Formats: sequence, structure tokens, C-alpha cells
Amino acid sequence: MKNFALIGAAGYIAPRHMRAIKDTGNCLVSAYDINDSVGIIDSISPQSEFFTEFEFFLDHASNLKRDSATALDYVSICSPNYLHYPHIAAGLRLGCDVICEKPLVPTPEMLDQLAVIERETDKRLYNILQLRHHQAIIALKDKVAKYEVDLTYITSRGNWYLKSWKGDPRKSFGVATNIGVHFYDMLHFIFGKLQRNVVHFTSEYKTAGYLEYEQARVRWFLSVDANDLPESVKGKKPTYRSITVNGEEMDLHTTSYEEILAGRGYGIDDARHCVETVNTIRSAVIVPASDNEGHPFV
Amino acid sequence: MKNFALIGAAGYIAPRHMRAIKDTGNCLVSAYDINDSVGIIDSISPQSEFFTEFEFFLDHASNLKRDSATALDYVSICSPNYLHYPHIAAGLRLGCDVICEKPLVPTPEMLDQLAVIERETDKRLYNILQLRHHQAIIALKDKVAREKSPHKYEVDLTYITSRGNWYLKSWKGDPRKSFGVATNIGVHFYDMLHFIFGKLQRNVVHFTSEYKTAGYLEYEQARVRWFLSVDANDLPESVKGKKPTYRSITVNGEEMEFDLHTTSYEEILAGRGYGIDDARHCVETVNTIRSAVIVPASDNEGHPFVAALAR
Amino acid sequence: MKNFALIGAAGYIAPRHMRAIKDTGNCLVSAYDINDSVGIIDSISPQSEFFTEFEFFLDHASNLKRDSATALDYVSICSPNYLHYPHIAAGLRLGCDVICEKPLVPTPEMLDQLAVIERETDKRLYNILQLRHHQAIIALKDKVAREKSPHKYEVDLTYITSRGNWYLKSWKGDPRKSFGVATNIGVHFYDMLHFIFGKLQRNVVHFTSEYKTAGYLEYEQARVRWFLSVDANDLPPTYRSITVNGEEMEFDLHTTSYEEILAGRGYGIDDARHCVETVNTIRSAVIVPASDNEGHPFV
Amino acid sequence: MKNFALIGAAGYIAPRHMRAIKDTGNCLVSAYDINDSVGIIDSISPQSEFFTEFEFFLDHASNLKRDSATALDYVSICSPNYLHYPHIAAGLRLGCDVICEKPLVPTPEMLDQLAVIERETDKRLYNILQLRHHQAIIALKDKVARESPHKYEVDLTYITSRGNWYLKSWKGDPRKSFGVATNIGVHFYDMLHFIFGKLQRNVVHFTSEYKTAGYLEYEQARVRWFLSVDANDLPESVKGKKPTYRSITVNGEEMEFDLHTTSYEEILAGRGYGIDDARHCVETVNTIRSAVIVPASDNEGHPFVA
Ligand SMILES: NC(=O)c1ccc[n+]([C@@H]2O[C@H](COP(=O)([O-])OP(=O)(O)OC[C@H]3O[C@@H](n4cnc5c(N)ncnc54)[C@H](O)[C@@H]3O)[C@@H](O)[C@H]2O)c1
Ligand SMILES: NC(=O)c1ccc[n+]([C@@H]2O[C@H](COP(=O)([O-])OP(=O)(O)OC[C@H]3O[C@@H](n4cnc5c(N)ncnc54)[C@H](O)[C@@H]3O)[C@@H](O)[C@H]2O)c1
Ligand SMILES: NC(=O)c1ccc[n+]([C@@H]2O[C@H](COP(=O)([O-])OP(=O)(O)OC[C@H]3O[C@@H](n4cnc5c(N)ncnc54)[C@H](O)[C@@H]3O)[C@@H](O)[C@H]2O)c1
Ligand SMILES: NC(=O)c1ccc[n+]([C@@H]2O[C@H](COP(=O)([O-])OP(=O)(O)OC[C@H]3O[C@@H](n4cnc5c(N)ncnc54)[C@H](O)[C@@H]3O)[C@@H](O)[C@H]2O)c1
Repeated sequence: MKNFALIGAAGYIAPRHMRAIKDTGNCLVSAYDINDSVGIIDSISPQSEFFTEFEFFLDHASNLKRDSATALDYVSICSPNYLHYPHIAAGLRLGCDVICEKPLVPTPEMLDQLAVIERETDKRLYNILQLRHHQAIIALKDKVAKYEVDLTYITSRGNWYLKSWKGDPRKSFGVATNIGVHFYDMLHFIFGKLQRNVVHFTSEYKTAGYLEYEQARVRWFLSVDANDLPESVKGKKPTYRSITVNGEEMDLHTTSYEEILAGRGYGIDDARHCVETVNTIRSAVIVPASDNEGHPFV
Repeated sequence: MKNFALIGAAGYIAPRHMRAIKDTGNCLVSAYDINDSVGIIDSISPQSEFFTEFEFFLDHASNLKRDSATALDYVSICSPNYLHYPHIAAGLRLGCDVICEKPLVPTPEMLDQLAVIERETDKRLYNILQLRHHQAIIALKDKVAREKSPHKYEVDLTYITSRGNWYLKSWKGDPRKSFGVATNIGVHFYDMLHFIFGKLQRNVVHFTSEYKTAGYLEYEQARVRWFLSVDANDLPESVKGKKPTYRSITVNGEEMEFDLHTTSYEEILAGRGYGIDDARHCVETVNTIRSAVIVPASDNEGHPFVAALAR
Repeated sequence: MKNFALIGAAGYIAPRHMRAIKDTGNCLVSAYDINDSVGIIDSISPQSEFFTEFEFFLDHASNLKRDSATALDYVSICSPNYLHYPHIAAGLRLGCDVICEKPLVPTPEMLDQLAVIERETDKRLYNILQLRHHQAIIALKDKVAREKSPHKYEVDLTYITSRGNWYLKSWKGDPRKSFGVATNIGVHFYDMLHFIFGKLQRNVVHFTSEYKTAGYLEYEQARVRWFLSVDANDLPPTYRSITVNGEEMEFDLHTTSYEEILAGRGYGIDDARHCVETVNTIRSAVIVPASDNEGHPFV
Repeated sequence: MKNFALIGAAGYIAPRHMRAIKDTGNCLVSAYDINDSVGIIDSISPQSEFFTEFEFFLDHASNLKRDSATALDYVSICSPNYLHYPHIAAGLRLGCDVICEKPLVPTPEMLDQLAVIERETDKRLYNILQLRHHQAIIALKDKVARESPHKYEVDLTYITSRGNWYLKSWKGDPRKSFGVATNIGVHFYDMLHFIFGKLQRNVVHFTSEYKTAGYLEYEQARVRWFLSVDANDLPESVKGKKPTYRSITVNGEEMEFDLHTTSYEEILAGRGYGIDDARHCVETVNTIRSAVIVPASDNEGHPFVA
């Protein structure tokens, strides 16, 4: 019963948003991507408009406004990280609430600036933090309600990844922000507010550091280099995900959309800590570990 | 075992080519597409190089030549239709056989120019004509040849395939990129009709727009009335809402019944498969249709969907 | 003193707009082009911001609104023809008046739609018709107006503009971006004829293709036989001839255009409607055989 | 008489190459740029082919090879810095000598790679080092070489105003431009080598996306240098009068200060500058790009660093 536009519609994650919109009984009425290979749209929302240039998308969305039945209600955003800010800004200024992929924006300063536009427009920004709706993360949050937290995320990526916008630091904002953000969000959701934040290693392939919460001591390691795979996993799974609490090794998008639509979306105030966390990590100066704070893989 | 590069790797058909290369026991060593949303490749060929600019692709391919174990053997092409010609030229000039999607190229003159490059480079161009490998099509071709009845088959071909608004905003909607309905949407149906029914003798067009076209073909063994559309509105009454695509091909009133990209690759790799001389017939057919001056339908030659046009 | 944005800033005609803004005493504060090869801007307005993506230009322009000192007054548009419409729409919706190159838009329906936005936004669209400022066109307009013959002037117009291989590889060679010969090549000539000779009564086309066209226009004051081509084969790298009763017409205007807009004397949708209707008709016309000697001699 | 192609033909520096081709009596037969706003070509080479996609440019250039009268002889390159390498490689592999803008490439390993390609293709790469052609630099080189027991004290300052657009362009992307020292400074470092010999020490004091400064010691010179695209760095007397300030002082004395057409004449006369000539300045900027900043000592700071 609500009308959505989808920006980034031809990319990897966009079909999950297309599916969420359909599965909550809603309508994708406009889609925009600078690449035109988007035919998957016909299998889900065959009557959607499509645009490859933002000028034409924006004019169409503005014309829809003239009729309360046709007007957009939401703009969903799955574009590259650096474009989230102006896509959100335009979405709010169209008179829409906005649903945006993580990382939401790179800096707390940008959050303050979007909160300005929220107030000017009377509209709201929501962020996909889908791990929070997950039954095991809540349980551990419920359960925790100072733990020994060790986090490894190593996800094999082929040569294409560094040739994509995901490998351009100015478009992606780096490993911590692009690959780690929702894992930092998760650690705050379980183990409260951050008190210390130190970085031991950083490259285009990988990153490693120490985070101290009210309730957790967290050592962390992120990588897109297959060679970081433990001997024990090479040859089998392309991804090694290991989160232990004191030693104990611990769809969602449609759910995320459900919560947003019911008025329980995650907004700027909710996204703020993790944006702060990764922003510090991005600019932080590397320092040799101590106190056994440095991830074992370092 | 053989080394492949893939041009157009981020698009819709590309994963069929990646699967064909893997399933035939070969290796995709390099891929190129101007769009970088190509992560599907990791699920099939995790070790492939990837480029978004032709200049870097070409330097890498050239470096691979230095060692006979690493040199490319084939360049597969799934780019937009207008880019087939230069992609093929480049592939042959890199010292590779070339596998290219249909429509191969839009004109017979361009086929002649490609055959020159094959002679110069001593490499060969193959075209994907995957329906030729289909059992039912093979069966009907053989049913037709052995029956050698004295009357032509009466064939009605209708293929209406719903396209949303994105399709006409894409290259497939730019006539200078796609080369139009008959060439982009119809070429493999025309080739199938040739493969089964022999040489084309007459080629007439009754209607042509960016959405749809209709005409009449006469082959040695068939009279074919045809209609092609990407307009959902042309879907017959019974099919609408229930299904996006309507494909009907009747032969003397009876409806025809019918991993073919993998089979295509097997056949090429087995010393068979289809070159310029095989693709030539269909390219001539669509070249004529694309540039045809429309004529009024005579003689019961109009497909039933054009019945109300000026005559 | 007025704040300008310029869209299409890295292109061929753009520096005339940059110089017009500077020379009238105003300020280019924002510029946007998908191509970043824009260094010329330093030599005319060293202080302009620049953007390569519409997303970023639009956010910046919106933010400028928050202070009346920094807010944009005008958005000037030098983009390819098919982009004029959405660029104009966005400009008006940012709260700016809009100055757009010819051809303004391809159809009168689009003019109606833009007049709707003018009313929604309380802003105005102006079109560059800079030939209207040329002394020779003004003198002929005044001569036609003063002379009292009941018989129309007989005008033959020929314009053949050939260019190198790059031209047809550009958006100017894509009929879906350019809108074709009458519209991209002819529009300012049809405007000039209207400006000098009054209302168009009859508009007929004798030949048309993606490369040349020819037809016959009858105005209140003139019978006009016209031929336009980008094909150098047609040359008798440019030939321009406008004859009035057998006599040859004898011939920075963009800075003048800007002075006139800033003076409240710009040409709006009502003024550009005539040439847009003329070219719209020509673009989709069904050809007719030339009769009554209405055929340009080149056909 | 020689046939040229020009890659990057729609850009800022391109028309200087078009003029060099024309004024040495040669023919620009093909041009390629991803942007189509290139009509300046008609004023100089109205018969040139033009392409916006490399695939079509390459096919056309390969077809020209069929007839020795139409075959390309040279490919000239003025594309963004990161594309110099693959453009040069394609040029040599088409059977053409290549003329490439500075910075030639960013690393000495890339130079070694391009020399392999020279050897495989039997063609040559030449580079635009146009300050060597400057009467005033040639004079100082030989002045310096006939004399002196002592080094020359040199301060080099180059400040060239760039507005907001510059860092929005490829010139502002480190992975496309290779940074200020490399993009803006490389032909100065070459000049200093040309005149004062081998580099002994290379120290960097400041680096940002707008400017840089450091200290180079050569066999015959101690050189304090400062480069900037920030108009605020201009000396007060120049602000408002000119957008560029270029100063090279040698023992406190100001050096006494079309070069594209000259560079082309030299290359066509067999006196072009190759990989071996460009290697020194490529090494110098490669070091600067990767250097850890150190405080200035022993008065080695350029005054503008302060
Ligand atoms: N929540 C999750 O679990 C999850 C998983 C993957 C990605 N993501 C996030 O989703 C976003 C998309 O990532 P992706 O993996 O789908 O990458 P992607 O590169 O496959 O898709 C990005 C899409 O953006 C399009 N695009 C580029 N510039 C554009 C513009 N100016 N306007 C409109 N579209 C433009 C590209 O053409 C592409 O189709 C990123 O922010 C990423 O961090 C989230
Ligand atoms: N055999 C069949 O039955 C069949 C089925 C579908 C498509 N096709 C053919 O396959 C080809 C691709 O069709 P598609 O449906 O996958 O379209 P598509 O638009 O999804 O894919 C095209 C790919 O080409 C890339 N591309 C554009 N310009 C390029 C360039 N200069 N270099 C490299 N890549 C470039 C695009 O980014 C896109 O990823 C067409 O020729 C089409 O006719 C054949
Ligand atoms: N008044 C006159 O006499 C006159 C003369 C020449 C051109 N024109 C008109 O001026 C316009 C420009 O013509 P031109 O000759 O300068 O062509 P051009 O191709 O040299 O310049 C066009 C510019 O638009 C930029 N561009 C493309 N898409 C864009 C987008 N989405 N947003 C922003 N910029 C984009 C292009 O990169 C380019 O720099 C056309 O409408 C043309 O008809 C008028
Ligand atoms: N010798 C000198 O004193 C001097 C002076 C200025 C520039 N330069 C050098 O000249 C080169 C060009 O600089 P510029 O200032 O003219 O920049 P520019 O951005 O104005 O020109 C770059 C051109 O390259 C084109 N381009 C981008 N990608 C391309 C591709 N894949 N293929 C073909 N063309 C492509 C761009 O569209 C543009 O027209 C750089 O290496 C620069 O360092 C040298």
C-alpha cells in the first residue's frame, strides 16, 4: 500500500530490497541505476519505471507528487557508499522517508547534516541494521542483560572486488567502514557504549584492532584476502566467520522493512555510534598492541 | 584446460558462459565489463582477473601470451550487439578463437570483413546458435528431410515477451545499439527456421516499430508468417497476467514442443560448432528485415495479428 | 551580485555563458558537467565550485538556499538537447530562474509542462535566441515592419554545416539526443523568420532524413523555401545563404542575451513556442510533393 | 608524411599535440577520447577519424595497417596519468612508436615493464620532457659542467592556482594522478637532474593534496622545493595579477625564464627522450610519493614551509 523508489537497483543487494518491498505488500514504482542491466526487475515489479540518469528519475518522482495516490512514500538506497549522502538528501527533499544500506554515511558530521534535512522536511532516515532483528544476536543481548570477545571475518574476494568501487577508498571508505560497520553496530547493541578504540593494522585487503565496551573486551580482524583463511578452512568455505565470547563460537531485509513500516525503524540516533566507531578507525593512527589487545591473526 | 576470457561479464547472459566454461573443464582467466557489479564471478571462477577498461584488459591478455601455458585460447563475447564487431576483431587479433553471442553482427558486409580478419590472424569466429543443438529442433529437421512430401509446411511463429520500462531505456532499446526487433529478438528463430526448412526464397515485412514487427518468410520447405513483440499488450487474452511470455510456433497447425549454452561450448571444443558461413543465412535475413520497406500483406501472407492493417 | 550555476560547463558553448556571467558583473558559484575536463573555468571564474555528478550538484545547490546571500538566482543550461527538460525542471524546483540554450525543448507539450512548473515554483524560464539581438536581424525586422507591400517577401534559406568525423560520433549525431536536423540545426533560423515575418500559416516538408531536410514555410509576411544539411556533399566548411527577394542578407551576442534577461527582457516560453512548434512539426512531418514552386532549389 | 593517432584528444593539453603534428608537416589520422566534445580538431585536422570507445579506435588502427601508406607511425598520448601505461602498451603493440605526456608512468618497475614491450614490438617509447629544450636550462647545464668545487644553492617554487574543479577531476584522485609531486612536479625534478647530476638525498617535509615541499641533494646542488595548486600560497605581489608563480633561484639569482612542437621535431629527428632518460625523474617522484615526512633540519626547509 506504500510506494517505493529504489536507487542502485541493478546491483548485488538490490533484489533483496525489491523482494522486501513485494513481500510486505508494497509497490516498487520507480527505479534508478546508472547501469541498465536490471531485467531482474521484471520478475518482481514488472510495472516499475526505470531511469539511468538521476535528472530524469528526479523529474519523474517530482511529477508523481502531484497526485496523493501516485506520490512516493519511500526512497530505498543501495548505491555505492559515497553516494548515500546525496541520495538520502534528495530522498528526504522529495518528501519521502528514506531506507539506506550500511554504512549509512562515513562521518558523524554527515549525520548531523542529514538530521538538519529531516527537520526541514518532516521526513525520516532509516538504516538497514539487519543483524539486530536476528534471533541469536538478541538472545545474547537479552542474555548479557566483562565478556571475552574475539571477532574474525575473512571473506574471500576475487580480483573484481578491488577493481570495483569497493576497492576505491574514496568511494567505499575502507575496510572498517565497508566490511566491518554492522559488526561494530552489533557489538554496541549487545555490549553497550564504547570507551576505547585502537587500531593495530590497516590495508586495502585487511584491518585489525581493539575495542573496549562497558561489557566487552573485543579484539577484531577483517579481511577480503583468501590467504588469511586459517589452514583449517582453506579449500572448503570461501568465508571464515568466527565470533567467540570467552571461547564460545556463537529475509532479514524483509524483516527490516517490516519493522520500518510498523514505525520501529532504526534512525540516525541508532546508527550514530557505529558511524562514530568506523570514522575513528578510518582516520586512526596505527599502534603496536599491548595488554594482549592485538588479535591473534596479527 | 583451455583458457578463456569473457567480455560483457557483468550482464544477464554472462553467467551461462561462465558456467559453460567451468562445466567443460576449462578456465576463465580474465573478464571485462565496463560495469563492476560482477561478484557472481567468485561463485564460478574465483581466480579470474577482472577489468573495467578495455585498455587494461588488452594489456593483460597480451602479457598472457608470453607463456604458452597462460595464453588465451578463446575470447567469449556477451556485450551489446553493436560492440560485437570490434570485440571479435580484438579477440582474433589477440591470437584467440572467438565465441560470440547472437546476433553475431548486423550485416553481411560485416561478416565479409570479419572473414578477412580470420584469414589475417589465422583464428576462427564461432557464433552461439544454441537452438540448433535442441533435440526437438533436430528431430523436426530430420522429420522434414526424410518426409520429402511435395507440399510446403505452413508455419506460424509468434513470440511475445513482456518487457518492462527498463528495456527501452537500456541499449536494447536504442536501435543503433540493438539493431532493432528482428535482429535482436528474432535472429535465432530465423536461424532455426533455416536450419529446419532450408534456403530463404522470399522475405517480406508488414509492420515494424521499436516494440514489435511482423512479416512473411518463404523457405524451400515452409511458408512462415511471423510476429515478434516485447509489448505485454500483444499477449493473447488467455495468457495475460498468468504469464509474461508467449511463444507459439505451429507447423501445419500443430504446436512445436521445446544448458544449451554448455552444449554449444562442448560442440565448439569438439571441433564442431558454427562459424561465419553458418551464421551468414540468418544475418542476411535480419539485415533485409531491418531495412525493408513495408508492403501491404497479400495472399494470406499476413500473420493473424496484422489483419487490420492497410492492404 | 547575482549567483549563477552552469550545467554543461565543460562543453563547447559553455565558455560564452561563463563570460556573459562575468561580463555582466555576476558570479558563477557552481558548475556541473559529467566530464571533468573544465580547467577553462579558472580563467573566467576561479571561485566556482564544480561537480561531476548531479547528486552532488543538487545537494550543494539545495544547501545554498539556506542563506539568501549564497542562494542561487539563475541556473544556466548548456547540456545536450534531450537533457534540457529535466535540467530546467530541476532548476526551477531549486527556486531559481532558468536560462536554457536552444533548442529549448523539442515539443510544445513539453513547453506546457514547463509552464506548469513555472506556476508551481513562481520562477521563470528564459531561452537563448541570440540572433534576435544581431543588428542585421533587427534592421530587417524594422524594414519589413515599415514597408507597406501587400505582397509577401520571397525568402530562400540555405544552411549547410559540415564538420569532421567526430560530429556524428557525438550526441549531435544521435537522433534520440539531438532531436534531428530541423530541431538541432534549424531552430534559431526558424525563430529568426518568425521574428521578422510574423505568424506561421503553412508548414510543409519536402524531404527529411537524419542528415538534411527541406521544406516550405509561409508566414504572414514571407514565403520561405528552406534547406538544411550536415552533409558536405550538399555544399555549393559551411554555406549560409539567406536571400530576401533575391538579395543576400549581410550579417558577444550571448553577453547581450544575458544583459537582456537580467533587465527583465528575456525571451520566455511564449516567445520560444513559435520555433519549437515549427521544428516539432517538421520533425514528424509526412513529406508531400513540391508544388506551386514551393520547393527549395536544392531538392 | 608521418601518420599520427592522438589518445585523450578532447582534453586540455591535446590541442598542443594536434598543433605539433600539424606544424612538423605530419597528419593526424585518428583520435580517441571517451568524451565527445572534441570539435577543436576540425580547426587543425579536419579529416581525422574520431572514436569515443577504445574498441572501435583499435579496430580502425588495425585496419590502417593493411596499407603502408595509411599505417599509423606514432601514437601520441595525453590521457590521465594512470592510463599512460596501457595506452603506451597498445600503441607499441599496434606497431607504432609512442609519444607520451609526463609523468610517463609512476614507478621504475613500470618502466622496466614498458622496456620489455619495446623489445617484443621493436618499437620505441618517447616522453615529453620539454624543459630540456628551454634555451635557459641548456645554458645552465653547460655553465655548470665546465666550471666548480662547491654546490649550487637552489630554491624552486611553483605555485599554480587551481580552483575547486581540480580535486574533483582525475587530477585529485591519488590512484589516477599519483599525487601532486608526480603530476605537477615531475618535469622540474627532471630539469634538476638534467642540470645538476645524480640525486644523492631525497627528503620530504610536507605533503597534502594541494601542495608539497622537500629537499633534494644532487652531486652539484642543494635544492629546496615547494609545489602548490593553492592560490593562497602565491606571494602577495602576484595575488590578483597572475594565477601562477614560478621561481628558480641559483645562488640567490633568479633563473632567466611552443615547446611541444620542439619536442616533436626532436623525436622526429631521432633525438627523442626514452625510458632511460625518464628513469631518473620517475625514481625521484616514486620516492617522494611513498616518503615518510620528516621535520626540516639544517635549514633544508623551503622558506614557504615555515
Ligand atoms: N546489508 C547488507 O548485508 C549488505 C550486503 C551487501 C551490500 N550492502 C550495501 O549495499 C550497497 C550496495 O552494495 P552492492 O554490493 O549491491 O554493490 P553493487 O556495486 O553491486 O551495486 C551498486 C549499484 O549502484 C549503482 N550505481 C552506481 N552509481 C550510481 C548512481 N549515481 N546512482 C544510482 N545507482 C548507482 C551501480 O551501477 C550498481 O548497480 C552498499 O552501500 C553496500 O555497502 C549491504
Ligand atoms: N543466446 C541467447 O539466447 C541470448 C540470450 C540473451 C542475450 N543474448 C545476447 O547476449 C548479449 C548480451 O545480452 P545481455 O541480455 O546479457 O545484455 P546485458 O545488457 O545484461 O549485458 C551486457 C553487458 O555488456 C557490458 N558492456 C557494455 N559495454 C561494454 C564494453 N564496451 N565492453 C565490455 N562490456 C560492455 C554491460 O555493462 C553489460 O554488463 C547480446 O548480444 C544478446 O543478444 C543471447
Ligand atoms: N546558442 C547557440 O548558438 C548555440 C551554439 C552551440 C550550441 N548550442 C546549444 O548548446 C548546448 C550545448 O551544445 P555544445 O555545442 O556546447 O555541445 P557539447 O557537447 O560541447 O557540450 C555539452 C556538455 O554537456 C555535458 N553533459 C552531458 N551530459 C550531461 C549531464 N547529464 N549533466 C551535465 N552535463 C552534461 C557534456 O559532457 C558536455 O561538456 C546544446 O543544446 C546546443 O544546441 C547553442
Ligand atoms: N607537458 C606538460 O607541460 C603538460 C601540461 C598539462 C598536462 N600534461 C599532461 O597531459 C595529460 C593530460 O592532461 P590534461 O590536463 O590535458 O587533462 P584533461 O583531463 O583535460 O584531458 C584528459 C583527456 O583524457 C580523456 N580520457 C579519459 N580517459 C580516457 C581513456 N580511457 N581513453 C582516452 N581518453 C581518455 C579525458 O576525457 C580528457 O579529454 C596528463 O598526463 C597531464 O599530466 C602535461
